[PDB]
Amino acid sequence: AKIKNQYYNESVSPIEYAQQGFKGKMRSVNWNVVNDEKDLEVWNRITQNFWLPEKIPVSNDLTSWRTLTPEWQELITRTFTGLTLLDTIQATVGDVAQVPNSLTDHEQVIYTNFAFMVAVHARSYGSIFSTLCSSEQIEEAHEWVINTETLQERAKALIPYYVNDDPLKSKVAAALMPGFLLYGGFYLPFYLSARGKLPNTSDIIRLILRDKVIHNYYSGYKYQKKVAKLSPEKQAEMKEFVFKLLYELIDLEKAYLKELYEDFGLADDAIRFSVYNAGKFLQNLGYDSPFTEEETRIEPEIFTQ
Amino acid sequence: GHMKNQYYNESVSPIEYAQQGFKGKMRSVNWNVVNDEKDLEVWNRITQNFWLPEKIPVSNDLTSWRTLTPEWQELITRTFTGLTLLDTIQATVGDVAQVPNSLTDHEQVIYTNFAFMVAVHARSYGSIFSTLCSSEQIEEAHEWVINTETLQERAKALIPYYVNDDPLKSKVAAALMPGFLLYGGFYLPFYLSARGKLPNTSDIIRLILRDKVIHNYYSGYKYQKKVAKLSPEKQAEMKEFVFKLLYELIDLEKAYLKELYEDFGLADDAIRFSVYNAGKFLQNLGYDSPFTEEETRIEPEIFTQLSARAWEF
Ligand SMILES: [Ca+2]
Ligand SMILES: [Ca+2]
Repeated sequence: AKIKNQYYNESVSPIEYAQQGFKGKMRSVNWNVVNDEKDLEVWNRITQNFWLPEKIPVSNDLTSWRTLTPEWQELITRTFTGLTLLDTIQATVGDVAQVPNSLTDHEQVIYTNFAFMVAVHARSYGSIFSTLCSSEQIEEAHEWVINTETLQERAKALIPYYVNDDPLKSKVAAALMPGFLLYGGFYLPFYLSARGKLPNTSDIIRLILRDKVIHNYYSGYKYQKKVAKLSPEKQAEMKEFVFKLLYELIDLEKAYLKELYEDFGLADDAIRFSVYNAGKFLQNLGYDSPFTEEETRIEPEIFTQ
Repeated sequence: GHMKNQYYNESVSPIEYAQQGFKGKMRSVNWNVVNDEKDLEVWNRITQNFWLPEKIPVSNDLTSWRTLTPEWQELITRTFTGLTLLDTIQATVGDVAQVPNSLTDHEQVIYTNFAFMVAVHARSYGSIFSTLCSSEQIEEAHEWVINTETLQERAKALIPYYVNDDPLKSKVAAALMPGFLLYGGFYLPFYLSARGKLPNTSDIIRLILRDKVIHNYYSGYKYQKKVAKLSPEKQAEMKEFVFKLLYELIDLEKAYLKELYEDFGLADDAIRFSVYNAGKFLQNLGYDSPFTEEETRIEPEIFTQLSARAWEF
């Protein structure tokens, strides 16, 4: 039938060579023959979307920052340092753990971009702190992060899936992190910018979100590619896993946001913002969202942000 | 008579949390208190050096490409596909493997940048092929890569260090890849551009090298940082390992370059160019080069291409 690229079936990627006990002829990535065109689309978009926090003049936020009380400034520093922890987990553990579970050679390196870009997300919060926060505010937020059990329980929840040996459960975790877990925190800068506070910070948040949306979409796309090849029984087991894990993380997120926002009255609103994105996460894995309009209500000024 | 950052010592990075059996309070990276200022310097340089192959007008090489015989075009496609293999190894295995062996939280994410940028290096050869090569030339070269044992033996040589449990040997491998193993191949575009052929392709190579130089420097810096704290016995054992592995890779590289360039006469020149960089690799790990001037001689027109300085991102 004159099949093209027969060498591909006669060889292995380098990570497969390592996994199989140092066996097989290794092939180079072939960027001229992309097995799944979606991989090329995603590579192009994520690399075109490269940014660094220094491009945004956060120093122009100083005037509005100084109109916030010490308590609001503390809330922001704590919230963002908690987001930094989740991005640190995804950059150093979660996205790199997806590399060896890839379906294609191109996907392997796409996840190296995801890991690096999430590292940029984590670096960005610190860039904001360098401009706006005192040394004491920064240090107290770090001490609060390590000592706040509701925060740590969310940080601990997904790590075993990345380290253990079930690639589909690891993939679900890899979609859950960008698709759900940081939105309760992203609510805060959008609430503030809707009120004229910290506009340049919200520009950074929007650059972070532009990356996160693609990370969630792409991990959900790869999840569906593998799950569709399973038996109906195993597909049913995996759907039950996804829903059980999501509901577990929703409960952990609710407890955390209630503590984080207790003095400010933002938790119930932030939780609806979070759960709206939980529904988007489910849809990106091929499932219907069970959440009601009232459970997911976002006010127009927030949705504008 | 007469009259900071404690949280850091009470916590662990996420990688350390996993390494300890899921134990400990996890800390966020602190980009406001950087334990080793070298990490901030390197983060700033590598991110400011971000590039993509779209930066270079590779189609302007078409006129000179068409003056090359089919045999030269095949040599170029094969050479670059072999480099793509080494970059694929480093992007997906080698630099990723350095993440959990880091001394600092900032180093953990620096190696994610290294892995991604080496993926860009591999992507860039593909962009060149898209512009210059036929689909048949591209497929031929991939077939040749999988079937050429001298190339495979080099690709195989470093992988066990990345997956085995000696972090210092893995670090040596991570410096040897950018510091040494691709230079015998980079000789070819520089040879061509010194003669007016494929000048834009050599601009891509110089963007790749600007990254590789830092990857080798930084891995050698971290190697020295760890080794300096070890016993005299262990330091001497590691020096012996570095020289033993380097000499083994030099022998594999000589056999490969002799095969790769056998019809063209370039192997003896490319080998000296390679060994010159072997000496630089040793210096970046704190050792003296044992190689002679004759063993490392590079002609001026080639050295100019190697040394020249490398739309916004
Ligand atoms: Ca409220
Ligand atoms: Ca010669």
